Amino acid sequence: AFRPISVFREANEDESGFTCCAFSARERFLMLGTCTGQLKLYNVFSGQEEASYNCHNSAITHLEPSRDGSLLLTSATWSQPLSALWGMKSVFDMKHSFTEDHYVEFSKHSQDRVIGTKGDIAHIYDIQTGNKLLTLFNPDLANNYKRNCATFNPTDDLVLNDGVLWDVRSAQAIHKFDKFNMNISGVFHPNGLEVIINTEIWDLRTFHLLHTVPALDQCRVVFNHTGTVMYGAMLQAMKSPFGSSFRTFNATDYKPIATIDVKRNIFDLCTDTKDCYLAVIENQGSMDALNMDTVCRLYEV
Ligand SMILES: NC(=O)C[C@H](NC(=O)c1c[nH]c(/C=C/C(=O)N2CCCCC2)c1-c1ccc(Cl)cc1F)c1ccc(F)c(Cl)c1
Repeated sequence: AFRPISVFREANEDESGFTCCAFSARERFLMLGTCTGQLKLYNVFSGQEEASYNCHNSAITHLEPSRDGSLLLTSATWSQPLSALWGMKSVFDMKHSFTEDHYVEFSKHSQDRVIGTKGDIAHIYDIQTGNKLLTLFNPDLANNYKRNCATFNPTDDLVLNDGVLWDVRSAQAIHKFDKFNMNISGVFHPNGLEVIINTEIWDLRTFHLLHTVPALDQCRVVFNHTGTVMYGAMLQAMKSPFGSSFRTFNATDYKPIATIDVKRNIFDLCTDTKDCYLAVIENQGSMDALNMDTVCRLYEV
């Protein structure tokens, strides 16, 4: 069971505007983005605010801390710039911005690059210089996914963009995965062997279809750090990205574990580095509430 541990809202706000979250390198502290563009650090057990930083002029949609704790990526809705990289050393400071990309991720093995997405286009940037190294787009192989997000594989050699597998070194598209849906572009399994594109699981060696998993339709997915569990939540067609439910799956065989309906719209979820806890941002009140008034709920896995 997910055992509820704590709940909290954004402090000194009439309406709570938490939108996204990620655990910090510090045990007990969660980073939360807000609908007015702030980044907050909270004690996840006591629900107390520790620090606040001004990041964007619009809602933070997504964020991602580097493992070493030194760097943070943020993305926003209708700001310019849409994404940015922040230093979390002495002074919280913007290192680089990514004017055109509405979503960004770090490289996975060595976190020296950022991959950004604009529509069906991937951009790869050097963290040090901020320089754009590669643009990845092939008009001949595009799938035109509506909710595309470009991503590196575990060893940083490959990129999946718009259902197309790219070799990063040669900057060549090596395979296009056929389109089976309008929206979801897919991710790499942390095992480095499989690609998960909506309901289709592809073998990365053969490009053969390994499994079909209907429950993953229209889902964003995230794995726990140890790569044993996969969380999925179905996108909706300051509105929540997701519905009221998320599902877990065994990462080794894609078998369903649990379906969790929180009966409230979900904005985000994340696990801690040790995969003990799950933090979920949920809107209070009722399904599809108009009022933006989110809480963070912490569960023990
Ligand atoms: N942090 C993570 O990576 C976890 C991940 N979060 C997001 O994917 C996410 C989390 N948030 C968003 C946007 C938020 C957004 O667009 N808005 C609209 C304006 C008001 C704020 C929310 C997204 C998101 C939506 C679409 C796209 Cl294609 C890209 C995305 F990143 C997740 C994985 C599995 C899950 F079960 C859950 Cl509940 C969450």
